[PDB]
Amino acid sequence: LSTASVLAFERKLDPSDALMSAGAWAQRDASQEWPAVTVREKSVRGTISNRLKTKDRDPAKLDASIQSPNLQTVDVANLPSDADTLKVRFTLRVLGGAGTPSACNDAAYRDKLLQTVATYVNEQGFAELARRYAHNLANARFLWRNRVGAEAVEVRINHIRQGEVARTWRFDALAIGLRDFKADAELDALAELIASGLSGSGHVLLEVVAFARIGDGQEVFPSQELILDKGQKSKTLYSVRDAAAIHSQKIGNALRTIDTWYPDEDGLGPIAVEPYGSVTSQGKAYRQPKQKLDFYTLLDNWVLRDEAPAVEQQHYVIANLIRGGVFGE
Amino acid sequence: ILSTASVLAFERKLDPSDALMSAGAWAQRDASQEWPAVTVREKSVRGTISNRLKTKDRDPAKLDASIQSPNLQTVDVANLPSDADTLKVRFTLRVLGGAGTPSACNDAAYRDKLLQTVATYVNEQGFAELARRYAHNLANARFLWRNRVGAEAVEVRINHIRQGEVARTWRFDALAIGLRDFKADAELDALAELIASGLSGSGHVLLEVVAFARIGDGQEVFPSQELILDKGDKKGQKSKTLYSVRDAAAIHSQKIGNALRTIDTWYPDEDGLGPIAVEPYGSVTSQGKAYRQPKQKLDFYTLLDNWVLRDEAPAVEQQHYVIANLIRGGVFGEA
Repeated sequence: LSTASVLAFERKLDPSDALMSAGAWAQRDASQEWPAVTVREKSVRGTISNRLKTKDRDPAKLDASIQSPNLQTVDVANLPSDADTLKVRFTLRVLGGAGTPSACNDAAYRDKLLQTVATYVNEQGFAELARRYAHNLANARFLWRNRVGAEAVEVRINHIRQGEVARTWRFDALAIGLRDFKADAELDALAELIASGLSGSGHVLLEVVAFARIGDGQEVFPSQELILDKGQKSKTLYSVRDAAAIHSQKIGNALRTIDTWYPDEDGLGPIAVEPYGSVTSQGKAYRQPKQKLDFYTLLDNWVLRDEAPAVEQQHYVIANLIRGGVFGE
Repeated sequence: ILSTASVLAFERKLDPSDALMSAGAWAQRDASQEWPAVTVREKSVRGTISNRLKTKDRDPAKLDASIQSPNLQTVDVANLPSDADTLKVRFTLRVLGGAGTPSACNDAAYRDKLLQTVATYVNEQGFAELARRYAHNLANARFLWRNRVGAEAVEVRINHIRQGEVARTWRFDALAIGLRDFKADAELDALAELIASGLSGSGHVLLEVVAFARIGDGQEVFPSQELILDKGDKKGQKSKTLYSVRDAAAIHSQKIGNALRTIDTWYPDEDGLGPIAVEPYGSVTSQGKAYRQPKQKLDFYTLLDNWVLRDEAPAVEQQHYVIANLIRGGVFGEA
């Protein structure tokens, strides 16, 4: 029994592109004809603020660089000057059947993996992972920079069973912190819904609408595209039919920020679950493969050598299975 | 040991909005919610050569030929209406806090050393000097860049807006508070206390700033200018574009943010010229000159490397300057 050459998992927890719109606070219950936040252009003039390479540190060359500055065109998105509340809306889809790979080579390997994740579900349910996912939906972690320094954030989550709303949740996203995981009756009811979606015992579709009270005319932060060349424009923002938007993978990276079991520390907070679970903002790999706590060595110990790791690392490897990916040689 | 990080980035504090312009009459300043916006129009401009000639006195017939074929352009222009004499410029500004925390860092030891360094900075003295200078730059209407030059009366109204309604109101005469020196006043120090409470993370600060400048009937106001690159040659008629949020003349938010952080009075050249905007190698484009050159040991990068890596704490003025540059934010790294 060895690991297969190919192994692929399609993702559960499918989000949509989060669209932005704007309005006034206390009109948020009538926030259906709220106008879309548009992306405009403006001109910026740069200054010299980089570190110099000790050869451009001569005063004449520095002053000559101050003489001729660069001019750029930059995409920008703001709230309207009469609106103070940003509305960000997306849909999440929880499917279930997380253990079954969409591609596999060895039949013994996939059957061993299936009974491994089957015993994982039988030992305990999805309640820990779905509780942490309901926490990351409760606080507005999917408002990445739009949440930083907000006055009041409020999340409305709607379970949509048929073509209408089956159930509603109303969260104060600043009360639910970003650091720890609490216990709440409405949050655990939402967690039970997400767990029943994850266990294959139901098809879960949610509509998540977050309202951030930022201020009149303040800048919002949609997702940012990629520029390969210029000749002019130096920053592009993501947009879906003339409305500022956040990428679906940005929302998905904010959803699975649940990993509190990395070997480095625990006072930093949760990170996103990844193989060699890493953050690009810090440029450093937590869960290095030299330590015995990355995803691949844990999976090869649990499935091949039958070494069941600790139950929080079991939560980590099953969260990586829910994330999906391309595993193999 | 303990080298600086290869990538390091700080998001800005003191976020301003775009400053929108409207026009009205003085002493209607308290009813200035239905004031109409200042619009941007186009006009034709015929001019002749008033620049220096490249070949000075060696071609007079070329000069006469260039005067017989003058420059025709189309220029964006923004005036007050002929029955209103007061420009009203409105924006919002939020003070956040968490000034030392970088939004990106490579070395964990470097960011822990930086965090404890700025923690000792806050512990020795507050943000009170920096917030006093920021409240001064809000008190005088320095964000009216050329709209304040030669104004008869400038008046600034600052609303601290806690919930959806106003929590406190300040009212300043911006011509009394000079552009030169930093004084003391009870209302100004109360505003400085609010800005410092926002800067420390002990509160959420959102302010609405409205300036009224008494310029004159029909006089010209000055919004921000857009980029007109590679359109001045083929036809070349449109030669000046003014920035506008939808059908309203506006100032860029980075121009307001440059006027807010004009606080640096500690640069080694002199101080008789006045405060400049805080910047690494603190430089003015209109003078074409960098104060705080890196050959002197008073720019931002050498001061930060001495304060963080080698624990050489500079003077309290240079510490004010380094923390002001951390409040400003930027991309600081090996480029």
